[PDB]
Amino acid sequence: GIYYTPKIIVDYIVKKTLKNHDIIKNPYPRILDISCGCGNFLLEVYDILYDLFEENIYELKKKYDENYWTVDNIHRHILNYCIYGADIDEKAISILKDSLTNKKDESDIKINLFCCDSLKKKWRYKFDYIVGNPPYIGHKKLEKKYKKFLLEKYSEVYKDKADLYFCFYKKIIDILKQGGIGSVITPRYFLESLSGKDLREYIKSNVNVQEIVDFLGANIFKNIGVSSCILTFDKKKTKETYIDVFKIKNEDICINKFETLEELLKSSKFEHFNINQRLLSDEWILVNKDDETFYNKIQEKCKYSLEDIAISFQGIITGCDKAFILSKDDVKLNLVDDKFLKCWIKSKNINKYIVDKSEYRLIYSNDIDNENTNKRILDEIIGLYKTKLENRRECKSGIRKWYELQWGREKLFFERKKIMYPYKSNENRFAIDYDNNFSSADVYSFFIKEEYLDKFSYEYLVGILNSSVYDKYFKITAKKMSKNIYDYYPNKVMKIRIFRDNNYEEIENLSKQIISILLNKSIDKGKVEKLQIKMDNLIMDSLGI
DNA sequence: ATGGGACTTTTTGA
DNA sequence: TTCAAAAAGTCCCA
Ligand SMILES: Nc1ncnc2c1ncn2[C@@H]1O[C@H](CSCCCCNCc2cccc(-c3ccc(Cl)cc3)c2)[C@@H](O)[C@H]1O
Ligand SMILES: [K+]
Ligand SMILES: [K+]
Repeated sequence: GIYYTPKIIVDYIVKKTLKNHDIIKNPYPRILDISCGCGNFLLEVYDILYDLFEENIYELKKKYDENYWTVDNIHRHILNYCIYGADIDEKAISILKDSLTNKKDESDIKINLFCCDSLKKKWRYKFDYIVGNPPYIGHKKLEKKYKKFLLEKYSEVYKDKADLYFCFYKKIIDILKQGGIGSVITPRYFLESLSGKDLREYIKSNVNVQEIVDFLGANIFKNIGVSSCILTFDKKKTKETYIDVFKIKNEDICINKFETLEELLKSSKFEHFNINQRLLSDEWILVNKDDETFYNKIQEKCKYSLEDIAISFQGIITGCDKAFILSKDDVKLNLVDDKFLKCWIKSKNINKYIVDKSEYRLIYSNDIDNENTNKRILDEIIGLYKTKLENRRECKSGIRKWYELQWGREKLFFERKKIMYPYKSNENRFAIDYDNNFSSADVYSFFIKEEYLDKFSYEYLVGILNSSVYDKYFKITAKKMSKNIYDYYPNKVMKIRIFRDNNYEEIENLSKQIISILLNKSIDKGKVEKLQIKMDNLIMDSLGI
């Protein structure tokens, strides 16, 4: 329900928004945490504000009402005019209310804490500074009634498989004063994900993004499987609009290495570079100049993309794998006619250039005509999960029989020579499938269009796609998920661009040698690495890198 | 107990 | 009718 941001990050975000505030010019700054919780950020905002007022108390006393601006009145002034908080949890608000009160009855000091849905509250005024950590809820874990509200009221950033924190970005931007500064920590995925395209467009066209701190797959929150970034933006009048990008280099480092986050950012554990916000396309390609030069060379040289030459499709989605997937040595497969059985592989079975021998079998239950002819299969294998199967969406609507696969796709797409790759991996692993392998959605497949078979072969494609060049090339724009894991999904894999030049024959021949060695009984993996090194040199020569 | 590594389902909107 | 996206991942062990 409540997640605690590390103190080093909270202090960095508060200092990011307030360290250059001119309290003399504006002694009434409105600082808001829209998901304040117990007050991780607001309590630190109090301390920073208190030092700001006390350090200039005599200048304020001289410039303004001398009786009002006293050290004894700082506590009341902060709570009345400066600190604002909102959270849906009553108990967190009550705890934060006590913590703010205990920072110092005389007369009923009013604290601007609201217990509400920040996405529904009618905010009466805008704010100078906004900080905090919004909630993250995906499309599966969000209520259907609430999602209808979000789709209707937040359609500028929320669509399809978008996340809840997209709307908080929109709300924070909307209620930020002109010239104000916002700084939040959110998941990093919107920086590259397809769902975040509208959100990226909304941020780019409404605020100046001062800084992006990208932690990639490092674990910022303990015992939480999320990858985080810090976004700092303003609504100031500026003409340069360049972004400071801090991208981590070592994902295993501990965040408490230094007393402050800015020490870590300046260190060798991070890299810094600048991106012109006016040059951002629908995609935000945030890489240094060497990588940008590398990426642009490959883009310009290559004339084809995988989408042009290939047909992509996602694997089987049974809707209940335990009901339809069995070990190939399971005795219950004696009850199933071999015409119903398909080879079944997982992502771990995909290597470079080849697929491991399958150990599981899929019951393609869609080919079972009626319940009477194959009652034994239904009663003894599939029916053990009938209650769970009946709860699938297409079963409740009558589109699918209780024993059918939820998304059985087309058999002919799988029962052919094709290339398969895992949906999440640390490296490029594209394999030729010779054995008509089926898979779940953790493996993606594609086959070459007929009109392009004379230009590109499967052996050539796996040669370049598994090379170190294309491993680096794909990861420049790929979606970073967690420690040493990128998404390998068609929405980016099919955008990979490929080339064809005088090195085609030698590259294809080297790949065939690698494939031949990998399929032998006594595999000498040593020569495979040497052949791969030779191929990488050819590809680098081909692409002029 | 916590931190780190291998591995990855099916619900869901369109 | 039927596609493909989505980690506040999930789980195990030292
Ligand atoms: N709409 C909101 N408006 C304002 N504040 C808001 C709004 N949502 C959230 N918060 C605040 O964000 C603040 C910080 S982010 C964290 C909020 C995530 C809430 N979802 C996650 C979630 C959804 C469903 C069930 C559960 C759940 C229940 C019980 C158990 Cl054992 C385990 C899990 C959790 C928090 O203190 C929140 O009170
Ligand atoms: K005065
Ligand atoms: K992480």
